[PDB]
Amino acid sequence: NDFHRDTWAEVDLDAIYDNVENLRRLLPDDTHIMAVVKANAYGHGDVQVARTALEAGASRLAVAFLDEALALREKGIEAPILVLGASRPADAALAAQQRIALTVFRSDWLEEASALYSGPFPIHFHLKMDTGMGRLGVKDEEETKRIVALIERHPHFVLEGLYTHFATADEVNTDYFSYQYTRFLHMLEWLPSRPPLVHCANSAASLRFPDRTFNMVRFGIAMYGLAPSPGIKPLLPYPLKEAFSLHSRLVHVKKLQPGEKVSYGATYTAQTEEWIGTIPIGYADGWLRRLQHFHVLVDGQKAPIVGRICMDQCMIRLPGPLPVGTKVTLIGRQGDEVISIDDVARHLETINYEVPCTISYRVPRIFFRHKRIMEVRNAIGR
Amino acid sequence: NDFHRDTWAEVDLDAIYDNVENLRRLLPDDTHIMAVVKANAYGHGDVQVARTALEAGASRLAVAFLDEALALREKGIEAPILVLGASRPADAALAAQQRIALTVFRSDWLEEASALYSGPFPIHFHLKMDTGMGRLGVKDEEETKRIVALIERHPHFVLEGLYTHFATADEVNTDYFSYQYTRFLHMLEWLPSRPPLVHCANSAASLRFPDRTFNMVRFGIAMYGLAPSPGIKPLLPYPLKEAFSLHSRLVHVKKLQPGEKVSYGATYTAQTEEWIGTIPIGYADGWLRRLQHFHVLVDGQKAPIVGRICMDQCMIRLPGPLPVGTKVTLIGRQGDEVISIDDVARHLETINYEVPCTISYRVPRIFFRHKRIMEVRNAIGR
Ligand SMILES: Cc1ncc(COP(=O)(O)O)c(CN[C@H](C)C(=O)O)c1O
Ligand SMILES: Cc1ncc(COP(=O)(O)O)c(CN[C@H](C)C(=O)O)c1O
Repeated sequence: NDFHRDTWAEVDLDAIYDNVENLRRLLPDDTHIMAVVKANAYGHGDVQVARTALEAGASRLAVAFLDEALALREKGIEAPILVLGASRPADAALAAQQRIALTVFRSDWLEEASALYSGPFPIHFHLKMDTGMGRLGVKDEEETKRIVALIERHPHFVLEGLYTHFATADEVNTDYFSYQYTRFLHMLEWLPSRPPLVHCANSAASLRFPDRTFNMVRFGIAMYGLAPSPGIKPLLPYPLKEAFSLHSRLVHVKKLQPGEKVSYGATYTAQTEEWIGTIPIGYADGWLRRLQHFHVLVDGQKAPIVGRICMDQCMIRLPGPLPVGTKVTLIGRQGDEVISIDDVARHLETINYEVPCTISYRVPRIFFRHKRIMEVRNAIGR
Repeated sequence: NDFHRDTWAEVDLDAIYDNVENLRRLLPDDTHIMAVVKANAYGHGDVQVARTALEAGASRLAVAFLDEALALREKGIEAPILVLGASRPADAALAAQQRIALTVFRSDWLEEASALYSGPFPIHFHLKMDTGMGRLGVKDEEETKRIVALIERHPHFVLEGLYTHFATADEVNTDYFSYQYTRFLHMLEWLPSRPPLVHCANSAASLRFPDRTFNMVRFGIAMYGLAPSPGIKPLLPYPLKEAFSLHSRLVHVKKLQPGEKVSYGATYTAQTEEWIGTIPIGYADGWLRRLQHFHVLVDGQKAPIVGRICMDQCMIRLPGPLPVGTKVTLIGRQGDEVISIDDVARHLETINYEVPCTISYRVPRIFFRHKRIMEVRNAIGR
């Protein structure tokens, strides 16, 4: 893949490999690692991360919905994939045909799938139990037993596993977390027999209580080198390696006289003679307008974004006259300076999770592995 | 194209067609309309909108950078295309080969392209002049005259047009706008001869002062049925037809008991027995966490999002028990209720421009024309 705009993200797959391999060491040899690669691998590239994770010790993959699993299959992934979200009963055969496990939490969903699917491929289901997140999952025993029976009844339906998800595993206080964990052990008692795969832990839960993970953990945010929360940062077993960086280059440089305005609404006025540089990145690239008072790195120093951010471009105040083509780092490091995803998240008043997911399809991803450029991924490429 | 999650955006091409035809009527017959379809047509589907705009009266198209023009070419667009932003001198030949016009604002860029391009295809350039926006464009006569000469010297370099862009055309007070407009007429004098294409007006400027547009206008935001700003809303010559709407469906429905918590951080607590619905859309789809206290439309009534929004899902309080599969509208209308992009923009504290662009590649676009589904566009499809 090739691209024609000097703006690109870089994904360090060696970082991703180390983050996963280190967990593989920390976990019991009997414990599976399921790599969560939904939302294009949290904006890092679905197939590239999936392969590296499998390479580092992950044995299974997880996506948000069916479309995300089929895409991985088409790209050549043959590892098992679990759809964590909802799916249509009418798509059961497709999922069964492609060897994709489905999450189930409603007995009426199964009644539908049953009437539509007869075989010959078996469907692996994972029972979701709501223990306090309030998102998806069964809540009562009656509904739970009903589901187990329907699966039991059908020759091609198999209950491969069951799980829950924690709402506060990244909180230093573990009161709610303990309630959910206890609720889980109680509900597992509703099952006639324990499925071969029992899971509940996410990045935070598996890194904090690796002994309470059962047979499989679902590794997400931490695989990308980002802490589930600033609060638990000082409690993580090993150092995480940030894998995502974002860069651009100056395409224009000019000197403004005092009084000259910049950008929409003319909300910025040069106080004195200053050098303004224009970079080819805007909010359609995920660099939201709310980043208007943030700073970028240029020539090793912090340069403030001046004026409002445009759809495809934005201006910054430079230290002096720098040459067009000069590299600008928006996320990453230059010399001694560095800007992490956590820094961007803080200014945007959101969590790190949301930042890389928002860097759009317009921004090509360049992959590094073994300290070398592996491949380029340009969504709007040829 | 097909999709397997019950979440999709709908683009009404009839609206797009009407918004453009109405301008074609308002402008002098000698004035060209160049449809701005960068950022995948402001998130509406680049080729689908481009074809409709050309059908309605547009004669040319504009994109942000080269990659966007190439894609339109691959997808079968033959109409003239202008790249509004920066491009590499080394890509001049590729542009010339594909009949793509380029914006130029530096003489040193031309020096480079000259040395690298010899023909036989001619390159059509549009000279960008900075009149107060502070983004791109020449600022002085010396640099201007220099660019004209270089273009003149090369046999395959053609100066097809020259333009500027306004920073405050959507402001009721036209003080800065007049200065810019006046600056433009002054700088145009620097040109030995007027290029066949002089342009400066965007949506706001062309709708307010269609008599000051010259030979071509660059129609963007208004083409999608969105007002350049709320301030000029009452000054628009004709009613704009919103083309974008966003929907999903309930994938889970349950009753919470007083005291039960919902979502991350367990920030939401059921006060009484209530019905919570779960929908398959989250922040990786562009439904940013900041919309946490907003509402959606369900069964014709407003339903408040409860708890934090997740990457792929969120919860809403329901009037009562509704059947799973019930349609939810996030942007659009249901019965008497409606949610416009302007409403979402207000809650997110940004402008309408930014909202459709942020609805990600994960959300399929369903196109309507003549009141019938035209096609489906799933970015992560097969
Ligand atoms: C050079 C140029 N011409 C024409 C337009 C169309 O403007 P409008 O959508 O308001 O009609 C734009 C706006 N672009 C995006 C919005 C920007 O700079 O943020 C532009 O940059
Ligand atoms: C069911 C499920 N399992 C596992 C994970 C991985 O969590 P983490 O990234 O914290 O390790 C998630 C989180 N998803 C996204 C983040 C959400 O719900 O917003 C999940 O939904």
